[PDB]
Amino acid sequence: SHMAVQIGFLLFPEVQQLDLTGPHDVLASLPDVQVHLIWKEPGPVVASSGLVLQATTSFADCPPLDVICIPGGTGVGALMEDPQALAFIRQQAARARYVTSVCTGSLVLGAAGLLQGKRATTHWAYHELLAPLGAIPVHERVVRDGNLLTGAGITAGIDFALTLAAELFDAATAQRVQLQLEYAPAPPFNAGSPDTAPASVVQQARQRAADSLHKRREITLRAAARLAA
Amino acid sequence: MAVQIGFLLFPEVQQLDLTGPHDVLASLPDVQVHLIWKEPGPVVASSGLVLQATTSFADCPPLDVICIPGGTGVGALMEDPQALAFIRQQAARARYVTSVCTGSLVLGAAGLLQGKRATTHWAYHELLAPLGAIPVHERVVRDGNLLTGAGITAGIDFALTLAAELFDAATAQRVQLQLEYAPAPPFNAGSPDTAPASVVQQARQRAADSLHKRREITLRAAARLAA
Repeated sequence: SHMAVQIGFLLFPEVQQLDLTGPHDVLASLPDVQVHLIWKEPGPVVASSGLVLQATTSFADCPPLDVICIPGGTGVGALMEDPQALAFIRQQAARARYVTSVCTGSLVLGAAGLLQGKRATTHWAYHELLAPLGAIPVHERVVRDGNLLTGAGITAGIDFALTLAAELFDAATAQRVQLQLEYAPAPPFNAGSPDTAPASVVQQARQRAADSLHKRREITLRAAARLAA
Repeated sequence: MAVQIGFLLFPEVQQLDLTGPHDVLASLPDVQVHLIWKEPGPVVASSGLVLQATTSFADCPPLDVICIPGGTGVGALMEDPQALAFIRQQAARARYVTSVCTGSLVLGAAGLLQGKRATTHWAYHELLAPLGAIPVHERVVRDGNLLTGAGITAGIDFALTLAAELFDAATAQRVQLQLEYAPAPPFNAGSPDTAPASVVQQARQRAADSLHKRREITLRAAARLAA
Protein backbone atom coordinates (compact mmCIF):
# COMPACT_ATOMS: atom_id res chain seq x y z
CA SER A 1 0.00 0.00 0.00
CA HIS A 2 0.92 3.75 -0.12
CA MET A 3 1.29 3.67 3.77
CA ALA A 4 3.77 0.70 3.72
CA VAL A 5 6.85 0.71 6.02
CA GLN A 6 9.78 1.45 3.63
CA ILE A 7 12.75 -0.93 4.18
CA GLY A 8 15.89 -0.52 2.06
CA PHE A 9 18.90 -2.83 1.69
CA LEU A 10 22.10 -1.65 0.02
CA LEU A 11 22.90 -4.20 -2.72
CA PHE A 12 26.52 -3.97 -3.96
CA PRO A 13 28.93 -6.09 -6.01
CA GLU A 14 30.49 -8.96 -3.95
CA VAL A 15 27.85 -8.73 -1.19
CA GLN A 16 27.50 -11.80 1.08
CA GLN A 17 23.99 -12.63 -0.14
CA LEU A 18 22.71 -14.36 3.07
CA ASP A 19 23.35 -11.07 4.97
CA LEU A 20 20.59 -9.56 2.74
CA THR A 21 18.36 -12.54 1.86
CA GLY A 22 17.93 -13.82 5.44
CA PRO A 23 16.61 -10.51 6.79
CA HIS A 24 14.67 -9.88 3.53
CA ASP A 25 12.52 -13.03 3.92
CA VAL A 26 11.91 -12.25 7.64
CA LEU A 27 10.92 -8.60 7.05
CA ALA A 28 8.91 -9.28 3.84
CA SER A 29 6.69 -11.56 6.10
CA LEU A 30 5.47 -8.45 8.03
CA PRO A 31 2.22 -6.54 7.31
CA ASP A 32 2.34 -3.88 4.52
CA VAL A 33 6.16 -3.59 4.17
CA GLN A 34 7.77 -2.44 0.89
CA VAL A 35 11.38 -3.66 0.48
CA HIS A 36 13.85 -1.88 -1.84
CA LEU A 37 17.21 -3.21 -3.09
CA ILE A 38 19.30 -0.09 -3.71
CA TRP A 39 22.38 0.47 -5.86
CA LYS A 40 23.77 3.14 -8.22
CA GLU A 41 21.27 1.97 -10.91
CA PRO A 42 18.59 -0.76 -11.05
CA GLY A 43 19.74 -4.06 -12.57
CA PRO A 44 21.76 -7.20 -11.83
CA VAL A 45 24.33 -7.27 -9.01
CA VAL A 46 26.46 -10.42 -8.51
CA ALA A 47 27.00 -11.65 -4.93
CA SER A 48 30.33 -13.12 -3.79
CA SER A 49 29.00 -16.70 -4.36
CA GLY A 50 27.91 -15.90 -7.96
CA LEU A 51 24.21 -15.67 -7.03
CA VAL A 52 22.69 -12.84 -9.15
CA LEU A 53 20.38 -10.38 -7.35
CA GLN A 54 18.46 -7.45 -8.87
CA ALA A 55 18.56 -3.84 -7.58
CA THR A 56 15.04 -2.33 -7.74
CA THR A 57 16.03 1.37 -7.37
CA SER A 58 18.88 3.88 -7.77
CA PHE A 59 20.15 6.07 -4.91
CA ALA A 60 18.47 9.07 -6.66
CA ASP A 61 14.97 7.46 -6.95
CA CYS A 62 14.95 5.70 -3.54
CA PRO A 63 12.07 7.04 -1.38
CA PRO A 64 12.78 8.17 2.20
CA LEU A 65 13.34 4.96 4.22
CA ASP A 66 11.95 3.91 7.62
CA VAL A 67 14.75 1.27 7.84
CA ILE A 68 18.12 1.27 6.07
CA CYS A 69 20.14 -1.98 6.27
CA ILE A 70 23.74 -2.45 5.10
CA PRO A 71 24.82 -6.07 4.50
CA GLY A 72 28.46 -7.15 4.50
CA GLY A 73 30.75 -9.16 2.27
CA THR A 74 33.99 -8.99 0.30
CA GLY A 75 32.62 -5.81 -1.40
CA VAL A 76 32.53 -3.68 1.83
CA GLY A 77 36.16 -2.50 1.36
CA ALA A 78 35.20 -0.60 -1.83
CA LEU A 79 32.01 0.84 -0.18
CA MET A 80 34.02 2.23 2.79
CA GLU A 81 35.71 4.65 0.29
CA ASP A 82 32.72 5.28 -2.07
CA PRO A 83 31.62 8.89 -1.47
CA GLN A 84 28.34 8.37 -3.39
CA ALA A 85 27.31 5.36 -1.24
CA LEU A 86 28.41 7.05 2.01
CA ALA A 87 26.45 10.26 1.13
CA PHE A 88 23.30 8.18 0.43
CA ILE A 89 23.65 6.33 3.77
CA ARG A 90 24.14 9.60 5.75
CA GLN A 91 21.13 11.25 3.97
CA GLN A 92 18.81 8.29 4.73
CA ALA A 93 20.12 7.82 8.34
CA ALA A 94 19.20 11.51 9.11
CA ARG A 95 15.45 10.59 9.14
CA ALA A 96 15.26 6.76 9.32
CA ARG A 97 13.39 5.17 12.26
CA TYR A 98 16.19 2.52 12.39
CA VAL A 99 19.73 2.53 10.99
CA THR A 100 20.91 -1.05 10.67
CA SER A 101 23.56 -3.48 9.42
CA VAL A 102 24.57 -7.12 9.40
CA CYS A 103 28.10 -8.56 9.55
CA THR A 104 30.79 -6.26 8.04
CA GLY A 105 28.03 -3.84 6.95
CA SER A 106 28.73 -2.08 10.30
CA LEU A 107 32.20 -1.10 8.93
CA VAL A 108 30.33 0.87 6.19
CA LEU A 109 28.18 2.60 8.86
CA GLY A 110 31.54 3.29 10.59
CA ALA A 111 33.08 4.82 7.44
CA ALA A 112 29.92 7.03 7.12
CA GLY A 113 30.55 8.39 10.67
CA LEU A 114 27.44 6.77 12.18
CA LEU A 115 29.20 4.61 14.87
CA GLN A 116 31.01 7.48 16.70
CA GLY A 117 30.48 6.82 20.45
CA LYS A 118 27.90 4.06 19.67
CA ARG A 119 27.65 0.39 20.76
CA ALA A 120 28.15 -1.87 17.72
CA THR A 121 28.96 -5.43 16.68
CA THR A 122 30.21 -7.09 13.47
CA HIS A 123 31.64 -10.42 12.25
CA TRP A 124 33.86 -12.01 14.96
CA ALA A 125 36.98 -11.97 12.66
CA TYR A 126 36.74 -8.17 11.94
CA HIS A 127 35.57 -6.93 15.41
CA GLU A 128 38.94 -5.13 16.08
CA LEU A 129 38.15 -2.65 13.23
CA LEU A 130 35.13 -1.12 15.10
CA ALA A 131 37.16 0.91 17.66
CA PRO A 132 39.17 2.94 15.03
CA LEU A 133 35.78 4.06 13.56
CA GLY A 134 34.78 5.42 17.01
CA ALA A 135 32.51 2.50 18.02
CA ILE A 136 32.24 0.87 21.45
CA PRO A 137 32.84 -2.78 20.38
CA VAL A 138 30.30 -5.22 21.96
CA HIS A 139 30.71 -9.04 21.67
CA GLU A 140 26.96 -9.71 21.43
CA ARG A 141 25.11 -11.09 18.40
CA VAL A 142 22.54 -8.23 18.09
CA VAL A 143 23.47 -4.84 19.59
CA ARG A 144 21.06 -1.90 20.06
CA ASP A 145 22.12 1.69 20.76
CA GLY A 146 19.11 4.01 20.38
CA ASN A 147 17.89 3.60 16.78
CA LEU A 148 21.14 1.78 15.69
CA LEU A 149 20.86 -2.05 15.47
CA THR A 150 23.84 -4.10 14.32
CA GLY A 151 24.09 -7.85 13.84
CA ALA A 152 27.19 -10.02 14.08
CA GLY A 153 28.50 -12.37 11.35
CA ILE A 154 26.41 -13.57 8.36
CA THR A 155 23.68 -15.80 9.93
CA ALA A 156 23.18 -13.27 12.76
CA GLY A 157 21.00 -11.43 10.19
CA ILE A 158 18.09 -13.82 11.08
CA ASP A 159 18.32 -13.02 14.86
CA PHE A 160 18.77 -9.31 13.96
CA ALA A 161 15.69 -9.26 11.72
CA LEU A 162 13.41 -10.90 14.33
CA THR A 163 14.69 -8.31 16.91
CA LEU A 164 13.89 -5.50 14.44
CA ALA A 165 10.45 -7.04 13.69
CA ALA A 166 9.51 -6.78 17.41
CA GLU A 167 10.56 -3.06 17.44
CA LEU A 168 8.63 -2.22 14.20
CA PHE A 169 5.48 -4.11 15.31
CA ASP A 170 5.41 -6.09 18.61
CA ALA A 171 6.69 -9.32 20.25
CA ALA A 172 3.50 -11.24 19.18
CA THR A 173 4.11 -10.39 15.47
CA ALA A 174 7.84 -11.32 15.68
CA GLN A 175 6.94 -14.63 17.41
CA ARG A 176 4.36 -15.46 14.69
CA VAL A 177 7.03 -14.90 11.99
CA GLN A 178 9.55 -16.99 14.01
CA LEU A 179 6.99 -19.87 14.09
CA GLN A 180 6.16 -19.50 10.34
CA LEU A 181 9.99 -19.73 9.71
CA GLU A 182 10.18 -22.78 12.04
CA TYR A 183 13.23 -20.98 13.51
CA ALA A 184 14.14 -23.45 16.30
CA PRO A 185 17.76 -24.00 15.25
CA ALA A 186 19.56 -27.31 15.97
CA PRO A 187 23.06 -26.90 14.47
CA PRO A 188 24.80 -30.28 13.82
CA PHE A 189 28.11 -28.90 15.25
CA ASN A 190 29.02 -26.29 17.94
CA ALA A 191 31.60 -24.37 15.81
CA GLY A 192 29.62 -21.13 15.22
CA SER A 193 31.74 -19.02 17.62
CA PRO A 194 35.54 -18.78 18.01
CA ASP A 195 34.90 -19.50 21.75
CA THR A 196 33.24 -22.94 21.03
CA ALA A 197 34.85 -24.11 17.71
CA PRO A 198 37.80 -26.55 17.90
CA ALA A 199 41.06 -24.50 18.38
CA SER A 200 42.39 -25.99 15.07
CA VAL A 201 39.33 -24.58 13.23
CA VAL A 202 39.66 -21.03 14.75
CA GLN A 203 43.42 -20.82 13.98
CA GLN A 204 42.72 -21.84 10.31
CA ALA A 205 39.83 -19.26 10.20
CA ARG A 206 42.18 -16.52 11.59
CA GLN A 207 45.03 -17.34 9.11
CA ARG A 208 42.64 -17.53 6.06
CA ALA A 209 41.35 -14.02 7.08
CA ALA A 210 44.84 -12.51 7.75
CA ASP A 211 45.45 -10.86 4.30
CA SER A 212 41.84 -9.45 4.20
CA LEU A 213 42.19 -8.09 7.78
CA HIS A 214 45.53 -6.27 6.98
CA LYS A 215 43.96 -4.75 3.79
CA ARG A 216 40.75 -3.69 5.65
CA ARG A 217 42.78 -2.19 8.54
CA GLU A 218 44.47 0.22 6.04
CA ILE A 219 41.09 1.08 4.41
CA THR A 220 39.61 1.54 7.94
CA LEU A 221 42.34 4.04 9.01
CA ARG A 222 41.95 5.96 5.68
CA ALA A 223 38.17 6.17 6.37
CA ALA A 224 38.84 7.23 10.01
CA ALA A 225 41.19 10.04 8.77
CA ARG A 226 38.37 11.44 6.52
CA LEU A 227 36.02 11.64 9.58
CA ALA A 228 38.84 13.50 11.50
CA ALA A 229 39.38 16.12 8.67
CA MET B 1 35.45 -34.25 -10.14
CA ALA B 2 33.78 -31.01 -8.90
CA VAL B 3 30.63 -31.83 -6.82
CA GLN B 4 27.57 -30.68 -8.89
CA ILE B 5 24.80 -29.28 -6.65
CA GLY B 6 21.47 -28.27 -8.19
CA PHE B 7 18.57 -26.35 -6.67
CA LEU B 8 15.18 -26.25 -8.39
CA LEU B 9 14.24 -22.55 -8.73
CA PHE B 10 10.52 -22.12 -9.41
CA PRO B 11 8.04 -19.24 -9.41
CA GLU B 12 6.78 -18.39 -5.86
CA VAL B 13 9.66 -20.22 -4.16
CA GLN B 14 10.29 -19.32 -0.49
CA GLN B 15 13.68 -17.81 -1.27
CA LEU B 16 15.39 -18.45 2.12
CA ASP B 17 14.80 -22.22 1.60
CA LEU B 18 17.25 -21.90 -1.36
CA THR B 19 19.50 -18.95 -0.44
CA GLY B 20 20.39 -20.27 3.06
CA PRO B 21 21.67 -23.64 1.80
CA HIS B 22 23.21 -21.95 -1.29
CA ASP B 23 25.53 -19.70 0.75
CA VAL B 24 26.57 -22.67 3.01
CA LEU B 25 27.27 -25.09 0.11
CA ALA B 26 28.84 -22.51 -2.32
CA SER B 27 31.44 -21.95 0.56
CA LEU B 28 32.80 -25.55 0.04
CA PRO B 29 35.86 -26.48 -2.06
CA ASP B 30 35.35 -28.12 -5.50
CA VAL B 31 31.59 -27.52 -5.90
CA GLN B 32 29.53 -25.97 -8.73
CA VAL B 33 26.02 -24.78 -7.80
CA HIS B 34 23.23 -24.59 -10.41
CA LEU B 35 19.82 -22.87 -10.18
CA ILE B 36 17.56 -24.91 -12.44
CA TRP B 37 14.28 -24.02 -14.13
CA LYS B 38 12.58 -24.72 -17.47
CA GLU B 39 14.69 -21.89 -19.01
CA PRO B 40 17.50 -19.68 -17.67
CA GLY B 41 16.51 -16.17 -16.59
CA PRO B 42 14.52 -14.37 -13.92
CA VAL B 43 12.30 -16.30 -11.46
CA VAL B 44 10.37 -14.26 -8.86
CA ALA B 45 10.16 -15.56 -5.29
CA SER B 46 7.03 -15.33 -3.14
CA SER B 47 8.37 -12.13 -1.48
CA GLY B 48 8.98 -10.37 -4.84
CA LEU B 49 12.76 -10.98 -4.66
CA VAL B 50 14.03 -11.71 -8.20
CA LEU B 51 16.44 -14.66 -8.58
CA GLN B 52 18.11 -15.92 -11.78
CA ALA B 53 18.02 -19.51 -13.04
CA THR B 54 21.45 -20.43 -14.47
CA THR B 55 20.37 -23.49 -16.53
CA SER B 56 17.44 -25.16 -18.27
CA PHE B 57 16.52 -28.77 -17.44
CA ALA B 58 18.32 -29.85 -20.69
CA ASP B 59 21.64 -28.06 -19.99
CA CYS B 60 21.74 -29.20 -16.32
CA PRO B 61 24.78 -31.48 -15.80
CA PRO B 62 24.34 -34.81 -14.00
CA LEU B 63 23.91 -33.79 -10.34
CA ASP B 64 25.68 -35.13 -7.26
CA VAL B 65 23.00 -33.38 -5.12
CA ILE B 66 19.48 -32.28 -6.12
CA CYS B 67 17.69 -29.97 -3.65
CA ILE B 68 14.02 -28.96 -3.83
CA PRO B 69 13.09 -25.82 -1.83
CA GLY B 70 9.54 -25.08 -0.71
CA GLY B 71 7.12 -22.19 -0.90
CA THR B 72 3.71 -21.13 -2.23
CA GLY B 73 4.83 -22.41 -5.68
CA VAL B 74 5.05 -26.13 -4.70
CA GLY B 75 1.31 -26.72 -5.29
CA ALA B 76 1.79 -26.09 -9.04
CA LEU B 77 4.94 -28.30 -9.13
CA MET B 78 3.09 -31.24 -7.47
CA GLU B 79 0.93 -31.51 -10.68
CA ASP B 80 3.61 -30.48 -13.24
CA PRO B 81 4.60 -33.65 -15.14
CA GLN B 82 7.72 -31.98 -16.69
CA ALA B 83 9.10 -30.90 -13.30
CA LEU B 84 8.29 -34.31 -11.69
CA ALA B 85 9.90 -36.20 -14.65
CA PHE B 86 13.00 -33.94 -14.43
CA ILE B 87 13.29 -34.63 -10.64
CA ARG B 88 12.94 -38.43 -11.22
CA GLN B 89 15.60 -38.23 -14.07
CA GLN B 90 18.14 -36.54 -11.70
CA ALA B 91 17.17 -38.61 -8.59
CA ALA B 92 17.99 -41.80 -10.62
CA ARG B 93 21.81 -41.21 -10.53
CA ALA B 94 22.16 -38.36 -7.93
CA ARG B 95 24.30 -39.30 -4.88
CA TYR B 96 21.77 -37.36 -2.70
CA VAL B 97 18.09 -36.48 -3.28
CA THR B 98 17.14 -33.63 -0.94
CA SER B 99 14.59 -30.97 -0.02
CA VAL B 100 13.84 -28.20 2.51
CA CYS B 101 10.45 -27.32 4.03
CA THR B 102 7.53 -28.06 1.66
CA GLY B 103 9.99 -29.16 -1.06
CA SER B 104 9.52 -32.67 0.39
CA LEU B 105 5.86 -32.52 -0.85
CA VAL B 106 7.27 -32.24 -4.41
CA LEU B 107 9.55 -35.27 -3.78
CA GLY B 108 6.39 -37.00 -2.52
CA ALA B 109 4.37 -36.12 -5.65
CA ALA B 110 7.29 -37.53 -7.76
CA GLY B 111 6.99 -40.88 -5.87
CA LEU B 112 10.38 -40.53 -4.11
CA LEU B 113 9.13 -40.68 -0.45
CA GLN B 114 7.42 -44.14 -0.77
CA GLY B 115 8.34 -46.06 2.41
CA LYS B 116 10.98 -43.48 3.49
CA ARG B 117 11.36 -41.47 6.73
CA ALA B 118 10.85 -37.74 5.95
CA THR B 119 9.91 -34.38 7.45
CA THR B 120 8.51 -31.04 6.24
CA HIS B 121 7.24 -27.72 7.63
CA TRP B 122 5.33 -28.30 10.91
CA ALA B 123 2.06 -26.80 9.51
CA TYR B 124 1.96 -29.23 6.51
CA HIS B 125 3.38 -32.38 8.21
CA GLU B 126 0.02 -34.25 7.87
CA LEU B 127 0.51 -34.31 4.04
CA LEU B 128 3.58 -36.65 4.15
CA ALA B 129 1.66 -39.87 5.00
CA PRO B 130 -0.71 -39.73 1.94
CA LEU B 131 2.44 -39.42 -0.29
CA GLY B 132 3.78 -42.68 1.22
CA ALA B 133 6.33 -41.27 3.72
CA ILE B 134 6.90 -42.43 7.30
CA PRO B 135 6.48 -38.98 8.94
CA VAL B 136 9.25 -38.10 11.46
CA HIS B 137 9.09 -34.97 13.68
CA GLU B 138 12.81 -34.14 13.48
CA ARG B 139 14.43 -31.07 11.92
CA VAL B 140 16.75 -32.99 9.54
CA VAL B 141 15.83 -36.59 8.58
CA ARG B 142 18.14 -38.98 6.67
CA ASP B 143 16.90 -42.22 5.06
CA GLY B 144 19.70 -43.66 2.91
CA ASN B 145 20.57 -41.00 0.31
CA LEU B 146 17.37 -38.98 1.06
CA LEU B 147 17.79 -35.94 3.37
CA THR B 148 14.80 -33.73 4.20
CA GLY B 149 14.78 -30.56 6.28
CA ALA B 150 11.86 -29.11 8.20
CA GLY B 151 10.40 -25.61 7.79
CA ILE B 152 12.24 -22.68 6.08
CA THR B 153 15.24 -21.92 8.40
CA ALA B 154 15.91 -25.68 8.85
CA GLY B 155 17.69 -25.33 5.48
CA ILE B 156 20.80 -23.97 7.30
CA ASP B 157 20.94 -27.04 9.67
CA PHE B 158 20.23 -29.32 6.67
CA ALA B 159 23.03 -27.77 4.58
CA LEU B 160 25.64 -28.11 7.36
CA THR B 161 24.56 -31.79 7.81
CA LEU B 162 24.97 -32.33 4.03
CA ALA B 163 28.37 -30.52 3.99
CA ALA B 164 29.74 -33.03 6.56
CA GLU B 165 28.44 -36.01 4.43
CA LEU B 166 29.99 -34.63 1.16
CA PHE B 167 33.32 -33.70 2.85
CA ASP B 168 33.84 -34.21 6.64
CA ALA B 169 33.10 -32.70 10.10
CA ALA B 170 36.13 -30.33 10.02
CA THR B 171 35.00 -28.84 6.65
CA ALA B 172 31.44 -28.32 7.99
CA GLN B 173 32.84 -26.71 11.22
CA ARG B 174 35.02 -24.27 9.19
CA VAL B 175 31.96 -23.11 7.21
CA GLN B 176 29.83 -22.89 10.42
CA LEU B 177 32.49 -20.57 11.96
CA GLN B 178 32.78 -18.41 8.77
CA LEU B 179 28.94 -18.00 8.87
CA GLU B 180 29.10 -17.26 12.68
CA TYR B 181 26.21 -19.76 12.97
CA ALA B 182 25.79 -19.67 16.78
CA PRO B 183 22.09 -18.74 16.83
CA ALA B 184 20.57 -16.73 19.71
CA PRO B 185 16.89 -16.27 18.72
CA PRO B 186 15.26 -13.33 20.60
CA PHE B 187 12.14 -15.49 21.30
CA ASN B 188 11.42 -19.22 21.88
CA ALA B 189 8.53 -19.43 19.35
CA GLY B 190 10.20 -21.46 16.56
CA SER B 191 8.22 -24.68 17.23
CA PRO B 192 4.51 -25.32 17.97
CA ASP B 193 5.82 -27.19 21.09
CA THR B 194 7.40 -24.00 22.61
CA ALA B 195 5.48 -21.02 21.11
CA PRO B 196 2.71 -19.38 23.14
CA ALA B 197 -0.72 -20.92 22.44
CA SER B 198 -1.95 -17.53 21.04
CA VAL B 199 0.92 -17.48 18.49
CA VAL B 200 0.27 -21.10 17.41
CA GLN B 201 -3.48 -20.33 16.95
CA GLN B 202 -2.65 -17.33 14.69
CA ALA B 203 0.01 -19.21 12.64
CA ARG B 204 -2.48 -22.12 12.08
CA GLN B 205 -5.23 -19.56 11.16
CA ARG B 206 -2.92 -17.95 8.51
CA ALA B 207 -1.91 -21.38 7.03
CA ALA B 208 -5.49 -22.82 6.89
CA ASP B 209 -6.46 -21.86 3.28
CA SER B 210 -3.05 -23.02 1.94
CA LEU B 211 -3.33 -26.33 3.88
CA HIS B 212 -6.88 -27.05 2.52
CA LYS B 213 -5.76 -26.38 -1.11
CA ARG B 214 -2.66 -28.61 -0.56
CA ARG B 215 -4.83 -31.40 1.02
CA GLU B 216 -6.70 -31.48 -2.35
CA ILE B 217 -3.54 -31.39 -4.55
CA THR B 218 -1.87 -34.05 -2.36
CA LEU B 219 -4.74 -36.54 -2.76
CA ARG B 220 -4.78 -36.06 -6.59
CA ALA B 221 -0.96 -36.56 -6.67
CA ALA B 222 -1.29 -39.71 -4.47
CA ALA B 223 -4.12 -41.09 -6.70
CA ARG B 224 -1.80 -40.71 -9.77
CA LEU B 225 1.01 -42.71 -8.06
CA ALA B 226 -1.53 -45.48 -7.15
CA ALA B 227 -3.00 -45.78 -10.72
